[PDB]
Amino acid sequence: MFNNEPLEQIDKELHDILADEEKRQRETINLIASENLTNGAVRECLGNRVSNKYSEGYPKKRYYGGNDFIDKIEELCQKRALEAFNVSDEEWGVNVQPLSGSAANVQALYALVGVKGKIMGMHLCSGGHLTHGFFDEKKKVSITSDMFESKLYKCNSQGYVDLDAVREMALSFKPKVIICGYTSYPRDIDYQQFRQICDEVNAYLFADISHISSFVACNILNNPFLHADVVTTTTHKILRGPRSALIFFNKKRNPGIEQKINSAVFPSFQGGPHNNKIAAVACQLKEVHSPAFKEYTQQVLLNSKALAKALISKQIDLVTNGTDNHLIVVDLRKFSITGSKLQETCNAINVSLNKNTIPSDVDCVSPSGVRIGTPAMTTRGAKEKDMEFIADVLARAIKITVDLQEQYGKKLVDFKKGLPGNAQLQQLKQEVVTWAGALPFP
Amino acid sequence: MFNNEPLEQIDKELHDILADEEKRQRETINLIASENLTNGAVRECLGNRVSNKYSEGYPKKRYYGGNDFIDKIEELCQKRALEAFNVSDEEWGVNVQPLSGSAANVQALYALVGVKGKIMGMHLCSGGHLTHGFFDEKKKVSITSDMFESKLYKCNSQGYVDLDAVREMALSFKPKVIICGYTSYPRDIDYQQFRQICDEVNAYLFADISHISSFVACNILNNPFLHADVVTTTTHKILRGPRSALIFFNKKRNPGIEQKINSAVFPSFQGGPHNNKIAAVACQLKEVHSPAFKEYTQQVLLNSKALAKALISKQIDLVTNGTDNHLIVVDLRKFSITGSKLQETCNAINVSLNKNTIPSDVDCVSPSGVRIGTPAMTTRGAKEKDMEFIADVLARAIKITVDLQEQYGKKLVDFKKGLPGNAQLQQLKQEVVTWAGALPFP
Ligand SMILES: *Cc1c(COP(=O)(O)O)cnc(C)c1O
Ligand SMILES: *Cc1c(COP(=O)(O)O)cnc(C)c1O
Repeated sequence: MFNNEPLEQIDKELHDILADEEKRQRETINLIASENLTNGAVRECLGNRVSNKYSEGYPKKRYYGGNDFIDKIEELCQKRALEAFNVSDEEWGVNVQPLSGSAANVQALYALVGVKGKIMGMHLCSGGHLTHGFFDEKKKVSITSDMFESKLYKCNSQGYVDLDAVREMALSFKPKVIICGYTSYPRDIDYQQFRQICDEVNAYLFADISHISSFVACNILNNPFLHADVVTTTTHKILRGPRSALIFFNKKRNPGIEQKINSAVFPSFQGGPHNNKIAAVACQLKEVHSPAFKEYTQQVLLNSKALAKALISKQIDLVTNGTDNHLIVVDLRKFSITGSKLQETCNAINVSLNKNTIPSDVDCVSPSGVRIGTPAMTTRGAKEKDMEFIADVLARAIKITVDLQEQYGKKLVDFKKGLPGNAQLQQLKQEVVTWAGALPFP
Repeated sequence: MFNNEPLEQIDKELHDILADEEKRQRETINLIASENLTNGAVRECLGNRVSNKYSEGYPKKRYYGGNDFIDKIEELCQKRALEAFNVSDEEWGVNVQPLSGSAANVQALYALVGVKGKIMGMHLCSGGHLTHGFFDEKKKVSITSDMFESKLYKCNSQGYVDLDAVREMALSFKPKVIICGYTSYPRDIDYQQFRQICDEVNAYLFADISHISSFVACNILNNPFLHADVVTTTTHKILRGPRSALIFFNKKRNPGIEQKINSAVFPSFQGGPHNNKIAAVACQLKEVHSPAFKEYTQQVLLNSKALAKALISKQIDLVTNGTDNHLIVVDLRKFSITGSKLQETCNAINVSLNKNTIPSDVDCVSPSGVRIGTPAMTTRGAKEKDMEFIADVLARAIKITVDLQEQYGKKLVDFKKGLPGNAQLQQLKQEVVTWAGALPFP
């Protein structure tokens, strides 16, 4: 007693929009540093019947029965998680149930400090995440500043973490948790010098490596697992998994932490795990451990290096003047345009990127930069030689943005009206669509 | 630069477990009242490439661009949502982003009351959900008792919501939110009477209709939308959608509540939405509003009535001596066995049900009942005539549990040793598998 008709039949209208979205994805140069494209296998798992099953609790300790094949899956996922990140059963545990990077952070932070607890994180405009305790002056924008009492540190004017300001603010504030690892940081992190600050004040060290997880896994960047009490990471983004998250916790450094994290996730916050998510994570953490994935991660970094260099060779400025990772923040002050306007121009040419603050920005409104990243295009098979074209496309986009701003004004509302119809944009778009359209697409 | 090989090939190990789980689901009489089986179309959406896309924010008001087709999906889903539950655009709003029923309740409650806010809900052992403010004498088990100040009401010894106890507790405690709608309540709810209690205290009325959502949509049970300020429902369970949740809010009764709910979800709690979830919710809500779905919901109620009746006809006691909905709680005291034990016996015979407390249980350990429901089996095509067999199977399961208990003792560990290699159970299991196995299976 159900309708078994395929999606095309059963809901034509939704099948059409979904087909368009796929075409868009396929025909776009995607530079969103936090996006990627999952393979077909991951998507078979996300659509598996395993999500019919309710599984509140943990393996061997479920509320309900019938959970034997489910337990093997969660078990496999924890196994594959701890090894991908080169840690041992006996030092580190992992929770694979958090539904999102934001959930994992909220849960992990609750487990460590509880309500009213004190936390330190990097400011949003400076490149920290919302769930790192973000607030405005007026109101607590993130639960992490309301459930918790949070203070925010900034980066210096060169766009580097001001470790000395981290110490100044910590000693005065005495947080129980200091969060590092960011949303928009083009340089690797000094986890050791964070480990020293926490130790100095008896704080937990929290590394959110969501943006760079693959570099940590692949031994290409610094290892927070030698210094952190807790590491969180999304499974999507550069890891190229489904939409989910992982909480790692150092048993050796804090016995009794395993209980605090496992019970914070459920029953404090979540209900039943989403087992399709867990299956898909398992499926990608296998891939993550294969040496072809290390190749891919290396290709990501090469492309990023090549992208930065090509942009510099076209006299475009980058925050910190380069990158150690997959992402580049462009400083646009030189051209008297906002990242705000450039996003609009690139949207108009099937190029995906987003506005981003730069150190000199006092507010988060009308920011002076854009963030770009190479994980998605690398997945699509672009190599170092392809970065010049992307850089070329971006420079042309910056130039057209300058031309349209002089013709239509600095007012963002007014700027947009210039975009539609523009022959330069249409030609550049078609250039993009023609190159993007035919690239490998999972 | 990715692996395109199918799941069977790319990860044989996971594929075999998943295949086993599909066979378990198929060969089980599944009476878990909160479970169902999604159709293929819902599962094409869960594995759609739409989940590649980051969509922080709401339609027309996203952080990033490239979001036109995503915006059309979220808008469709909210539209199909508001009509399914027969409410007008102009009186009711919905948020389709919450990832789980539990997140919806945490997010919805935070929007209404804020940290330290006062809430009232039904106790867990009485059938209220964890996210209704559950705590123990020792621990704040759910975030909803720690983040908020919560008080828990109970049902009377007949298993009915004790409205007089609700008013009492509400006047003494003055909450800002009173939650009703439950996890394990076999009867319909008097929302008008809750609405009156909330008015005398100026509290919000919160209806979590996750278990009975389809009865509300199809106009078979009472309509909470006539009285409630806020209604939450999972999209899974009886609604038979994917794993996700909805928050409905009454604009007409509460000005400026729309932004309170929309902002608590994001950016207070969640990050990007999971667009595959929103897609799938849209696809099922289309179904919900179709006349075939009302038929199904009617078959669910018919089946429950027949199962209740056939259980009574075999001298088995039911809490409230029947049901108005999809679920029955069996009282086992008459047989001197625990729900705990019966769950084990039914596990051993491919029958899924769960232990449940009854009013006379003061412990939530070693409870005296079991909860059963008809949504999953109705989906699989069982009709009223088939409930006899299921009642017959449960009666026989109770008897074997009786026999095994006095042969092995009343201690849980001792009891379980009797299950393996018991000829009666293997025979009964065989009968179950044979009947379940050939039933229609999405
Ligand atoms: C993207 C991100 C998150 C949140 O991930 P979601 O799954 O989108 O909630 C958390 N922390 C960091 C550093 C991130 O980059
Ligand atoms: C099952 C349930 C929930 C939570 O649903 P999840 O998706 O498992 O978080 C919330 N409220 C009620 C009444 C429920 O039955």
